[PDB]
Amino acid sequence: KVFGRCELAAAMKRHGLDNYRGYSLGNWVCAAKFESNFNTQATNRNTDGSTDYGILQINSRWWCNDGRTPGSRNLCNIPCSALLSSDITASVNCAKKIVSDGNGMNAWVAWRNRCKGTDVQAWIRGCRL
Repeated sequence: KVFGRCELAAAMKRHGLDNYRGYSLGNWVCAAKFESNFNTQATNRNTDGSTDYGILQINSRWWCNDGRTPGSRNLCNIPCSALLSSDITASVNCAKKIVSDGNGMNAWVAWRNRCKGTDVQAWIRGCRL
């Protein structure tokens, strides 16, 4: 599923992502845009053999199990496949965890590079919430 901007914003809000760890909804929606372009089935193979999955491009090195990442861990206790679901509950559950690891949303490079500092409110502008 490809989410519409305001559609994800709402789904995210429903799921407790609005201002979690102090990150307004705008940040989260912005993170998703560049990471995945709102597409839930997005994957990307990194140079280190791990793979990013889902709307928030969550990595297999640490956070989910895909059975082909030598020496990895399954912090969020899920198969990576769950992160590609149209229902974003697991993408959120694990993101709530990733963001609590110590460095905030900086764990999402695309966030650090393309969202951090910018008028992130623009991504929730004129949505019903």
